[PDB]
Amino acid sequence: VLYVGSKTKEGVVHDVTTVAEKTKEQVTNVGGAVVTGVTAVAQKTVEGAGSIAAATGFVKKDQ
Amino acid sequence: VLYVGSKTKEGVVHDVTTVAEKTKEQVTNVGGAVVTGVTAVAQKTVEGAGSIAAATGFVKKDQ
Amino acid sequence: VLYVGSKTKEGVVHDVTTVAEKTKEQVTNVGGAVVTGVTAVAQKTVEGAGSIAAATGFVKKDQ
Amino acid sequence: VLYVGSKTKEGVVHDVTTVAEKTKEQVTNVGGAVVTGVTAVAQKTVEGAGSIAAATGFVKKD
Amino acid sequence: VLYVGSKTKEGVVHDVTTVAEKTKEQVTNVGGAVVTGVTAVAQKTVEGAGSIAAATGFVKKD
Amino acid sequence: VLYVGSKTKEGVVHDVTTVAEKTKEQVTNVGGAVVTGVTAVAQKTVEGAGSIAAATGFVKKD
Repeated sequence: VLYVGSKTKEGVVHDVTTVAEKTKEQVTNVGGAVVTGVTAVAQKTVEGAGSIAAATGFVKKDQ
Repeated sequence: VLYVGSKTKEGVVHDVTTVAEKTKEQVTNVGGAVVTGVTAVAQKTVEGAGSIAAATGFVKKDQ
Repeated sequence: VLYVGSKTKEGVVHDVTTVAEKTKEQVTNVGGAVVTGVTAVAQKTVEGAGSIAAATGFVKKDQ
Repeated sequence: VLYVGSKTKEGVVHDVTTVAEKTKEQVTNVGGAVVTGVTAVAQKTVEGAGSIAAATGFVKKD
Repeated sequence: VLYVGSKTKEGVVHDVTTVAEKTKEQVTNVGGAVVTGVTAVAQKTVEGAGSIAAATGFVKKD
Repeated sequence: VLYVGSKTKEGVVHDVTTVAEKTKEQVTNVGGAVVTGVTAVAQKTVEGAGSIAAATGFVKKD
């Protein structure tokens, strides 16, 4: 691997705006998962079998 | 691999705007998963068998 | 691996704005998980089998 | 009269959500009644001859 | 009259949410009644002949 | 009359949330009643002939 004057952006996240208003949120959960917020993952490598890279709102009931 | 003066953007995410308003959200969950928010994943590599790269609102009841 | 004058941004996150207002949030949880806030993960490497890189709102009831 | 393991909800009011924007008003009243806002009466019993339960913007020039 | 393991909710009011913006008002009243705001009466019993339970913006020039 | 293991809620008011912005007002009243704010009456019993339970913006020129 050789980079020579090579401006690079390997695996990034940027410029992520969010606006809400008057969001009268009622939420009720029982045993489950709820995700309502901004999430920003940025990885270069996730190696290994059985991996779970960057889940969100995940539920796992493996027997 | 040789990059020579090569402006690169391998695996990126950017410029993601979001606006809501008056969103009178009621949510009820039982055992499941709900996802209502902004999600931004950006990976360069996810290696390995059985992998789950960047799930969202996932449910897994493997026996 | 050889970098030579190569401005690099391997695995980053930036410029993530968020605005809320009057968000009369009621939340009720029983045994589960709720995520409503800003999350920003940025990794270069997550190695190893069975890994869980950057979960959010995760639920795991493995038997 | 008896309840067992029950969930009664006699005479309630809830989740009455209201939103008003720039309601630029010029209310002029003379001798009458003007009602312009939220109102949530919630009762169980009114027992009387000639009574008035839950009036709103009422005029009784009897 | 008896309750067992019950959850009664006789005569309640709740979660009455209100929002008003720039409601630039010019209220002018003469001898009458103007009601412009939130109101949440919540009763159980009113027992009287000729009574008035939960009036609002009432005018009784009887 | 008897309760056992119960959860009674006779005559309540709650979670009455209000928001008002820049409500630039010019209220002018003469002899009448102007009501412009939150109000939360919560009673259980009113027993009297000719009574008035929970008036608001009332005018009784009887």
